[PDB]
Amino acid sequence: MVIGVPKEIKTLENRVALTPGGVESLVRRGHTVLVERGAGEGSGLSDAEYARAGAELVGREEAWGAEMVVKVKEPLPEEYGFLREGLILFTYLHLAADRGLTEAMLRSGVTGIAYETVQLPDGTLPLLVPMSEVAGRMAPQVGAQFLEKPKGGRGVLLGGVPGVAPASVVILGGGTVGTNAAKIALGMGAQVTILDVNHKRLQYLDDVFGGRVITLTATEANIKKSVQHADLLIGAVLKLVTRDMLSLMKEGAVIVDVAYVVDGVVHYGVANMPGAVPRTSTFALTNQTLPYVLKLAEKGLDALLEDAALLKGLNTHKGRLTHPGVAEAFGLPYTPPEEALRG
Amino acid sequence: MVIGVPKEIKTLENRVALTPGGVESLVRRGHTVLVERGAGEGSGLSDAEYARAGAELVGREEAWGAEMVVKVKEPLPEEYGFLREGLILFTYLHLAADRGLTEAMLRSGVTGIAYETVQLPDGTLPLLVPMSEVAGRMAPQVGAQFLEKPKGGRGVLLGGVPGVAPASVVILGGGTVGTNAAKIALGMGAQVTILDVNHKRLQYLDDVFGGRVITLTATEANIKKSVQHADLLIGAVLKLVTRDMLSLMKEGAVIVDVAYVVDGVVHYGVANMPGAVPRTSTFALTNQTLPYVLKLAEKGLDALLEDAALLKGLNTHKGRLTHPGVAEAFGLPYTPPEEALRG
Amino acid sequence: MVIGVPKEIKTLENRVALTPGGVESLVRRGHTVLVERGAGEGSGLSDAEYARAGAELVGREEAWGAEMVVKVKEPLPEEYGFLREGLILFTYLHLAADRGLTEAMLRSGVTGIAYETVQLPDGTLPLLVPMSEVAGRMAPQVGAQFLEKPKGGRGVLLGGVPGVAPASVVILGGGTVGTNAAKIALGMGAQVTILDVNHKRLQYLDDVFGGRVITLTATEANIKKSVQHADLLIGAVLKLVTRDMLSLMKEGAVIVDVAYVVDGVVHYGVANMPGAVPRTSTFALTNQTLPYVLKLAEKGLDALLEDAALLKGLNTHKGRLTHPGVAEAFGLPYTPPEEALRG
Amino acid sequence: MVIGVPKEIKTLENRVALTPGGVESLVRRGHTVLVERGAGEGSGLSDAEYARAGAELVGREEAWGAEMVVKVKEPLPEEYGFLREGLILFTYLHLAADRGLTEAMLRSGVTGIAYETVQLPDGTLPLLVPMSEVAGRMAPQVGAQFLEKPKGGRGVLLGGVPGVAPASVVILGGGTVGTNAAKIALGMGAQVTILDVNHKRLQYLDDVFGGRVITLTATEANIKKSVQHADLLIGAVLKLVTRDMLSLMKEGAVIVDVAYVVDGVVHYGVANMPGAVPRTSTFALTNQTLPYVLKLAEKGLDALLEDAALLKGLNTHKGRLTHPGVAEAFGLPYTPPEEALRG
Amino acid sequence: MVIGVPKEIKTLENRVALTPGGVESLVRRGHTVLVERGAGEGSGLSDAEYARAGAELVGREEAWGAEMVVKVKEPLPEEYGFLREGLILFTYLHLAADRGLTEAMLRSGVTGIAYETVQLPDGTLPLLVPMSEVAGRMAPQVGAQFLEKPKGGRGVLLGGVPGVAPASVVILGGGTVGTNAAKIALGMGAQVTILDVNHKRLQYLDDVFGGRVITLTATEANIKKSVQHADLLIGAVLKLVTRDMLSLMKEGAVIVDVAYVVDGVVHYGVANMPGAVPRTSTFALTNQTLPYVLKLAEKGLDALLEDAALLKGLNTHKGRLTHPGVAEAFGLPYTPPEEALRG
Repeated sequence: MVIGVPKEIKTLENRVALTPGGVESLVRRGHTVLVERGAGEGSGLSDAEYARAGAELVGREEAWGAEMVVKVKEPLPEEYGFLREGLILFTYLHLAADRGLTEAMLRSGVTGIAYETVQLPDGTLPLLVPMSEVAGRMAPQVGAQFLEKPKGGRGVLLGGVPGVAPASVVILGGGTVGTNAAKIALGMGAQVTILDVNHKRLQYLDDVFGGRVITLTATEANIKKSVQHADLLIGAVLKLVTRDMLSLMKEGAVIVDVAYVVDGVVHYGVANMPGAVPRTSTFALTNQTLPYVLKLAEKGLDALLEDAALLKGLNTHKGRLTHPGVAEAFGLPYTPPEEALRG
Repeated sequence: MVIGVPKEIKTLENRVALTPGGVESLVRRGHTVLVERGAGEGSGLSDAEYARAGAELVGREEAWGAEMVVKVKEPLPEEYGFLREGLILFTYLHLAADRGLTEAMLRSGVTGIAYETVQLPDGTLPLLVPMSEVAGRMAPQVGAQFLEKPKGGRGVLLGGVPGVAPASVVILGGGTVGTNAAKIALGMGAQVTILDVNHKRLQYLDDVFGGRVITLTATEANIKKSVQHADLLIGAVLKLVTRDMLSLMKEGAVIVDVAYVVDGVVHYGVANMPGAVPRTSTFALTNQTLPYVLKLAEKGLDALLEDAALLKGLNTHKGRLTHPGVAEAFGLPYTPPEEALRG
Repeated sequence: MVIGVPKEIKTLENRVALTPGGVESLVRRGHTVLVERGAGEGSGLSDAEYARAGAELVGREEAWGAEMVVKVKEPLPEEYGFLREGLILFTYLHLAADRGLTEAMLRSGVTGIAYETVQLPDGTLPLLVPMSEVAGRMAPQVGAQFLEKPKGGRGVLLGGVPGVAPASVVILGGGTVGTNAAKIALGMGAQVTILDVNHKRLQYLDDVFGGRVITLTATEANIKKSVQHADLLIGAVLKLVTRDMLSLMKEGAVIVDVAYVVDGVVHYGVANMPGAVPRTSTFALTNQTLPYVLKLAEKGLDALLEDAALLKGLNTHKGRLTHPGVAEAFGLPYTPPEEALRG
Repeated sequence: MVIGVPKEIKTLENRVALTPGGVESLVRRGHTVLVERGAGEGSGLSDAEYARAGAELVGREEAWGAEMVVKVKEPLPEEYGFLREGLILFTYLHLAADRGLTEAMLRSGVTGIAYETVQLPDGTLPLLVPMSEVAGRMAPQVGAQFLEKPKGGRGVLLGGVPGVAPASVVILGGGTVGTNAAKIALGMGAQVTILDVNHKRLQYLDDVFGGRVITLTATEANIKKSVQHADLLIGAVLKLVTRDMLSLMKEGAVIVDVAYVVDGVVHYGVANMPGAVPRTSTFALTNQTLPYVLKLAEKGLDALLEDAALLKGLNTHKGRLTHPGVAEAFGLPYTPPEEALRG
Repeated sequence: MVIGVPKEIKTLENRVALTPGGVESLVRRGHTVLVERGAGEGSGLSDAEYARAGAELVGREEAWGAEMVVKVKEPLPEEYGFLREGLILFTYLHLAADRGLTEAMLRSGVTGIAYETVQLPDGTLPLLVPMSEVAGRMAPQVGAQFLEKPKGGRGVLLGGVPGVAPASVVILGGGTVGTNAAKIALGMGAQVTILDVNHKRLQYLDDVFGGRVITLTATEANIKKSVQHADLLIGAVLKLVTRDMLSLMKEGAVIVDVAYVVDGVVHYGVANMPGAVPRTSTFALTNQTLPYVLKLAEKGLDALLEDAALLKGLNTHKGRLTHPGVAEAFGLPYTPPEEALRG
């Protein structure tokens, strides 16, 4: 199969859908990969590497000329023209949030597979989990930066120094994001308290952290008190913390919600934290996606029919909307993915 | 030399100055060891174990008849009668705090050596440290116990449980006692905060505990705030905490000062904590004293002239008071130990 | 809905079924809570606190007047009078152990939901787990206390001191009580050996504790050798140790079965350990019950038809016995909860 | 005594030489403290806090009118007028690096005591150590920040994510900065490798970190290979790394020397890192200086004659340059502090 | 200076006294280095690496012609002819154990500096310590090997497996070899018990290990009981364990004394354990010796007069025996090093 790797055009997006290592695995198996020049520069992956890996350095249009195009972000209006029927697109789509795109792909009849909807029997979204993991690792890093006086923060060090008390990092949510943030916050020296509604989850977290991390049952009483004394508040869920509670936070305190100033509290609202470390995110994403890319390049659409999880990743095929969530959202005809695939 | 080990007669004292293992080492070198019946029962060391080790089971008076008697506590008035010139008594003497005894020993001509005045060059008291060590470990243990409601405490568990925050343990002083308190309090799950005046000690404690224990410089401001939020306060020094601050502590909190209710705070005042665990104390003490006992058994008083440390242990000898401290304490003539020994 | 919180009258019981914090949550949602004065003093929660929470400090009878009464312990005879048909009683009932209570409730037609029977699909009892947890954290603490000589114990420190070996704490059962006890015993410095019949559980425990804890297959030979050298034996299961093995234990050793002297070994038999730490137990319990109190408070009995686990909490309704187990034990007419609820 | 606390006017300086709690100690001991309005704002310590503490909130000139002025940074030209004979100035002077200041101070006849030259017998600078510690904890924090792509870094996460290898942090120096950098670097999950020339120090670090951190003897071969594979390079000593080696460094890698771009490597040169977290630094610094301030307040210069470590802090007095390093550096008449003090 | 590195001719010796990196350092400072061909092959350092480092690959005799010869082991009878007056020999000499060598060295007038007698003020032997460290790290490694049945051992795994108790490793000595042996044994999962006479050392070890390793004061009682239950016995001191106690040891147990079968136990007696990992050893030795070689090449003998620690490494010079210990062992004229040097 002729696989394509366009360069991400969405501003500030520095990740890439395929690494040289991944290209090598493909070329090694007899496939041919067209990698648009500079597609990897954002993550330190030069054209030269993609060259030794066996890829073909092409231009923008040539890249979209492949049977399957592997990307990171969704297609911008500027790219709606490359969408065609026989083209299988594999990337983050987030259709439910962009009606424009949902129609443009539908009208184009392109078969689009969303990373975010690929999902295992237990409900986990294996191609979204990587980004959730770096986001968490990043939250306390970004938080620490903003607790810095020059950034208008309280001016304290998360773990203090011998003789001076560490700071308080309160984490709401014991999920993938919460746990990864806890690891780093703990490692930076802070007194980490993480809240969650599920007890089994807190029992598990108590096991992994010895007892070094304070676990509180996510009751309103506990959230209120935890937030009140937090120097750094990390939201990791998605109305759990009202602007009323805000006033209870000490001035200089910062809030980083993975899901400017208000009351003296610094809020950090910059979407893609994983975008600040493009190289890491890329390996994190591609190490999970490569296996699926290998199956599609090897069995085309039959790959989707042989893997329940991958199958669910299908949203658009021959003008049909095969994802129930997006259908209900825009009030459109939902066609069962397997059905639309066999027709 | 014939060595005697009487039973401790001071009420509640259950430690023993020589173990079956110590007896074996002496007997193996040719000395005859007289152990009063039941001398070790307080520590779980039966007469039977002493017999197998090579010890001879005798009566009280026969024990005191040896050339060298090895005890734990000081002779009570009831024993003043066994004191005699040629006898070398090795035990905790604590003379400065008991003129009646010091006068009884001085008048007797007995040669007494106090475990607590044996001193190394760097100033450490090797035969007294063991007790500070078990006292420290006992501290959080007794506090926990008293934090239990049934004993009038706040009714909390130091480490809490998954979902419930741990309690706060504040340790005043980072020396031997405070450091051993910390190890156990930390182990019990509590949030441990230890304050001290010496920064190098705090840096050290920060290293040994990773970051698990909050180290705070012992400023009045820091002592004030720590005490006020402490659930269990452990004093490990010897005027640092005034009854004033006492009113800051939440009720039910308890205090254990290794060095009854007042303001809703439970005070624990029961001296020898190491006494609650006589068998542990017995080994921690005898493991250190034995080496000296062997030297004395082998070289007589020359053990002192060949060891500056063991020399300072001498408090009395032939009517001479050989410890400056004890002298300045009772306004008595101080005779240099090395000088009194050679005359 | 009006909710009643009666003060626990069972002697020594100092736990309260609702916390000021839980009350505020209820009131915030427009509910009205009647707190019997001093109901939370046993756990350090004063009437003033409940007052600020929005509670109405009433008297005994008034508090049983609410539609729902949230308690900790089962109804004592003296209270049977309040049990009425339109009353929803949510508490620990242990009906299979109190026939008199069973019938008293059946005759009163009161709808009684037992905490201990609410059960999740995987079979866990979420409202009982909290108590299993504090019990375990307690086992070693209470075990340490009775190891003290003044208490008739062997007179040893679980973690010893530098140069003196630590004691041996054997835990039978790697479940929730076992695992929590292991944490505290490990923390106190003991050499912890835990036995279980399930291999995967031992594998997991080997992972959470690194290797710091000795995991042993619960064979009879292992149990026998462990019990024999144990300084502290912790029972956490329910005939696993016969009065025959008992003679193999060293004198002074103690046994704490979470499920007086016999042969020199100290047996600790004082039921509710969580009881000695009422405040902690209260929060651990009320943290898991609040979500359900809120659901009942908001949807009355529909809550049971909307939550399979909560439904299995129904033991008695309008004279019907909705719990199989209690019915089989007392040879009585078992009526399916969902059924009895719809009639 | 009358102690003055001027506000730091050096641009970007937000620390303050005295805290409310420290003012409380002095006032408690009969002294009067003149704190300049706003002196603690940069560290979040308002004028009101200082007022309640018992301090007198004054203007710029009043503060300098005290007998002893306590500052953080050295006096700027604009502040030379405040220097007079009877004045005792306590702050970081760094005289060897400012002739103009030194001359201004000698001409004025002001007795100047420098934090950085107060030295202990073993050679440590206790009033300098606090800052080395926060600079160290801060080093990987800042490095991580510049490793982010938007900042021009290689774009990686120091500890990676599950499945993605961590970054490499090399620390040159195992002193105070270096060890504190290691703790935080290791905590953020990076592969930390620290080099030093003292073997005992490396043995010590190896004991404190388990073996989680790689210790390399600081030979040129080792320094060269370490720098070459470093993703983040922290300098913590003071020619160890030449621009030659700089070309060995991967591009995007960043260097933080506590003691722009060149070859693709991002160099971070921004003096006072402790300044980013002014609050933590003030407490770290003042917690150490306070006891000295208390001694100078109580006995004046006699405090130096009663403390050998504090004595070496003297750099100027009645026109006498009392510090050898500075004297030799500028080629001026050196006068022993103990001598100049008694004249 | 012209420096020479002969190949170690002692059978089985594979370490080398200088690495390509050390050669680079020397050559970089203008010295010329003669490395005998194949000198580092036993450590994996080829003649080509030495050539690239700037070394000159020479024959055996040419290497000896250098002004200074750096070796690992001592001169063999076959190498005595290379000794001359103007030669400075730096290596492990162990003269006190080789009269013949001491005599030959005196008759040749060669100036010999022993690695093992170079001593710091606190008494540490900085050039011998590296070997004590690798020997220690190896002890349990080699111990496990022989605990294997095929090698005749008891047939156990040091750390066992989940469900099976681990083995017991008893280390005699808390020194360098003992502390490092503890690290590996503990790392391999064994129950480690380490004994030592010095309490402060045992206190330190308790801090560094947390509580994972058992510390026992080295009394005869503890040694006997410890040895009796040991699966692996490591000697790390130097009559502490008699053939009597050897009978108390279980069959299959092995003994590794860093400092055949007898009674069923397996004695492992193969001198240089560091010799099994020459590469690791070469680097650990040369990393410490390089600084001294650099000082010796730069200042010749003035290096000893400028460093008291290195001065102690002098054993022979112009026919004078400058080491008191050796002089006393063989009964020959002792000449203070400083003196012999200035004449």
